Amino acid sequence: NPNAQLIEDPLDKPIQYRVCEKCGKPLALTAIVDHLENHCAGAS
Ligand SMILES: [Zn+2]
Repeated sequence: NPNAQLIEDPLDKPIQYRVCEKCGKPLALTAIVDHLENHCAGAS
């Protein structure tokens, strides 16, 4: 029986990244939304 055994749910999702043109930080597709929302124009 799996008492301490964990059958890990496969996360076969490579998350893509791009740097934010104005901030310069690498944004993953998972974080693009919250970053884009909270980011400031002129963030340096
Ligand atoms: Zn940004």
